Amino acid sequence: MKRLTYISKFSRPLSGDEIEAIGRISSQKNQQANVTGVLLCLDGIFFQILEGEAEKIDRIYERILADERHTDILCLKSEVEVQERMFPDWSMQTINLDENTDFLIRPIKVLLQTLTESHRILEKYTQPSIFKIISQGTNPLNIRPKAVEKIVFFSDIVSFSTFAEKLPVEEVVSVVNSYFSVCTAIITRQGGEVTKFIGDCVMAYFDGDCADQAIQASLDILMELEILRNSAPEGSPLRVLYSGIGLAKGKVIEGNIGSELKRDYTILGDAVNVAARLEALTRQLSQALVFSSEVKNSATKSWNFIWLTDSELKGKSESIDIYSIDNEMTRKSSGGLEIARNIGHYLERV
Amino acid sequence: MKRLTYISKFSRPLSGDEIEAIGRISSQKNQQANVTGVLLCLDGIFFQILEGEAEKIDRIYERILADERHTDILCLKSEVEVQERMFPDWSMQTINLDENTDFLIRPIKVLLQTLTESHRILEKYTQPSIFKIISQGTNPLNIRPKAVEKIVFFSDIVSFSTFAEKLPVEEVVSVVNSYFSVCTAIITRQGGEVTKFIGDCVMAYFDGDCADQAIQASLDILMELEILRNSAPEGSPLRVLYSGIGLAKGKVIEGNIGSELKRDYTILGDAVNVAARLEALTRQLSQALVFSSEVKNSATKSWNFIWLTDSELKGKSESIDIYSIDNEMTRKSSGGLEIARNIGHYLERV
Ligand SMILES: Cc1cc2nc3c(=O)[nH]c(=O)nc-3n(C[C@H](O)[C@H](O)[C@H](O)COP(=O)(O)O)c2cc1C
Ligand SMILES: Cc1cc2nc3c(=O)[nH]c(=O)nc-3n(C[C@H](O)[C@H](O)[C@H](O)COP(=O)(O)O)c2cc1C
Ligand SMILES: Nc1ncnc2c1ncn2[C@@H]1O[C@H](COP(=O)(O)OP(=O)(O)OP(=O)(O)O)[C@@H](O)[C@H]1O
Ligand SMILES: Nc1ncnc2c1ncn2[C@@H]1O[C@H](COP(=O)(O)OP(=O)(O)OP(=O)(O)O)[C@@H](O)[C@H]1O
Ligand SMILES: [Mg+2]
Ligand SMILES: [Mg+2]
Ligand SMILES: [Mg+2]
Ligand SMILES: [Mg+2]
Repeated sequence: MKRLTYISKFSRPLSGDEIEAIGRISSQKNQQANVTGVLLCLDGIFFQILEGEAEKIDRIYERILADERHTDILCLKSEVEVQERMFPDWSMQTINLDENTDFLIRPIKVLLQTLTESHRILEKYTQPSIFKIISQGTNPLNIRPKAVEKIVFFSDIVSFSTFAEKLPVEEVVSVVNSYFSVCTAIITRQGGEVTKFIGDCVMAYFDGDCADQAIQASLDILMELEILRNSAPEGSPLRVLYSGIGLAKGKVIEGNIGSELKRDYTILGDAVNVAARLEALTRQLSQALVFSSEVKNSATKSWNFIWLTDSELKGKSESIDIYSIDNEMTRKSSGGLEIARNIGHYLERV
Repeated sequence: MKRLTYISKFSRPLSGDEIEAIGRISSQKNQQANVTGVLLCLDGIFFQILEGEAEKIDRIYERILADERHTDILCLKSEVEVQERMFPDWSMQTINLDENTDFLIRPIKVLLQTLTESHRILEKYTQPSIFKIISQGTNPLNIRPKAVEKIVFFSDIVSFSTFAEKLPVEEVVSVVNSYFSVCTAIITRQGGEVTKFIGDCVMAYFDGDCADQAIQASLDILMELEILRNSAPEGSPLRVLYSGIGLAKGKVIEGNIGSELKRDYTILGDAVNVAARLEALTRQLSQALVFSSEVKNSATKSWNFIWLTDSELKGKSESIDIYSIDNEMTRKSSGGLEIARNIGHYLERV
């Protein structure tokens, strides 16, 4: 069997009658599918366990994911190879804890509430990739470090210190958060992983054989930022939000790095500084995207590559050749140093 | 009144008789102190709520913190100004959920277990400072960004890429984690906050008026690393673990920075790059610690300052004067570039 456990938040106020009505329908349908489980609610949070044959469970879960009456859905546990039903008598038992007043329940309710509030806050400070691992039955704190080949992505905002000195603090933070949201959505869609924010820079990585997807993410980010600049409100600082991107490939160490108070599951190795140094080169070029020959040679599609005969990196073992993509964007960009001048003059007047 | 809620982990296996024995004693003592509450256990995790007069609660809690039968104690909620008792009949009610088999309890137990396992894992990926705020009744996700004066601390491991290429991956990670633990313990003891790990670098900050404490942390870190080098086992890579430290002071923005998938409560501003650039200068000097004139001039004790007439920073508005502390360590260090040579030759033979 399969057994799923998830929690979610009310999308809107729901009465006890409305909740009982959801239970009735759930029971009617689960009974037909030979599915059992329990549904609990407390102070605007749903908890549910559902168990049955795998295909049927996936179908039910897809409908539940589409239900507009809850949101912020998070699967806490996905058990496959289940051997015995936990609630064999219950097609769907509904337990509204708001309305319960039993003796021993009362202290458990309070503990359940306090832990849930805490857990839903921590979710926002922790990586989604960590939760997936937990829900698959693995404790990520016990994963051993390993050497692995990756593509490292590094981006940073051009002349950001100008923002921080000409605008109110709420507006500065609003710009960086918009930049970080744009990058995360695209990188995640292309199969990559944002692993660290560093001031105004984004560090992310892709599998060692995904150069195509890292290149595609980079071009889509740059295109998304152009669209944002041209459609921003009059006087918006987003009109002068520009980025540079660098990509490198190499063997890195992946694992739990940190102290006893706080760790991250992240990567370590020379490819990280190489991507950082490449990203910094975009400040002296019209190209907003540069990447190493190792990335270029690992790609499998016929990209419009251009070889930049200006490889003047530092801290490189034996120097590396540098490439970019030649597209309309790059040919119609006025150069990194002139853009920093343009940012100052514009923000000095908003 | 005051009401405390905490969770903890069994330090060792405990029988149901042993647990009931803890309850008996708790009841006897809480009754004398006019304290009430509840104690629950499940699968080796304690949960407790205790409520009463504030001074008495603090005293009870200090004894509980010293009890060697549980560990990993975390306060989830500290309520002051409480108006009504939650458990007025219960000096200390003990509820052993392992032994419970009531109808409606069973599903709640399962949900409580799953959330607790998840919560105790996320704790290790999130900053302790976040939990303190939550336990005081504030949701940190709703704190507004603010401009504030801070001391920024930046440290990094000398010639780390040599470690990563000469040693097995488990040993590389073990070294960086030891470095990060040494720094965190000292910085936290001096009232500072480690906010980010970046590859092999530590970023931390202190209040704007705590230059003395940031300087003291820096000297204690360097002294702790020397002691570690000289007492490491024969052939240990820790014998060639060296660090550089840079400190700067300025106005930064503090708040929630990130995307919708993941944010950090951290800082942003020019003082961060200034401390980074200062830290990098230690690679060309015998000094392992350098800091800006703003830090020097903000300190209130009579430190053995030395003015370094070599201020050749880049990206600085109008250049800055650079200082260090002249002590035995610095005068008996053979210089940054010779140390990187020494690290390679030693690790090439372990
Ligand atoms: C908290 C919550 C839990 C739900 N649990 C179930 C369930 O266990 N089984 C089910 O078939 N539908 C469940 N639903 C409802 C489905 O989302 C969907 O409305 C229903 O399956 C559609 O049935 P219908 O096509 O007959 O109207 C749940 C909805 C909510 C908000
Ligand atoms: C989970 C756990 C919960 C406890 N709760 C209480 C409590 O509520 N009140 C109390 O006085 N001692 C409590 N204790 C025990 C104290 O740690 C300590 O042993 C006791 O107060 C000492 O009493 P004594 O000096 O009479 O031996 C608890 C211990 C554990 C492991
Ligand atoms: N610009 C960067 N941004 C983020 N992480 C970086 C950056 N540069 C390096 N790292 C990380 O730090 C690790 C160590 O690189 P670093 O630049 O500190 O070199 P090093 O060999 O330690 O020499 P140094 O003596 O200059 O500190 C790298 O493996 C990478 O994981
Ligand atoms: N070495 C660094 N390590 C960590 N964070 C840094 C570092 N340098 C800068 N930052 C953070 O990034 C923010 C932006 O600094 P950055 O170096 O990107 O300057 P900038 O004005 O954006 O110019 P550029 O066009 O060179 O990117 C700084 O305010 C600081 O918060
Ligand atoms: Mg920048
Ligand atoms: Mg930057
Ligand atoms: Mg280093
Ligand atoms: Mg480094």
